[PDB]
Amino acid sequence: ENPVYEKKPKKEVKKKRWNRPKMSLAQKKDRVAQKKASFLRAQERAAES
RNA sequence: CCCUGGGGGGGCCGGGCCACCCCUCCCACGGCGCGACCGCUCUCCCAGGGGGCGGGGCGGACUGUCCCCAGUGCGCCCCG
Repeated sequence: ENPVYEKKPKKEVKKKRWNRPKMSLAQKKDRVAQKKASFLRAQERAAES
């Protein structure tokens, strides 16, 4: 006698961020040289002193 | 009018113009400057080589055999 399935008013939010965005090309390119610089100080100063 | 019935020339009078020298419109095409709009972006620029569009925040998300202090994007607001 009642199959019609009314729906909730459902609005109730304006909230959005839960997972990371895809990091940019220049951000992952400068991460590489920030690793390359951090390896060479480990051999320059920490094998000489 | 000329030359010997005949021969050789000039014309007749009004109009405009592709146009002929001086003042005036519109289109097309080219060049040199100009204003404003839209689009792309960092050069002169700045702290010989060094760093760049810089400048701030509302800010946020990050990055690193760990200079934990330095470094990279993004959205907005506003100038170059």
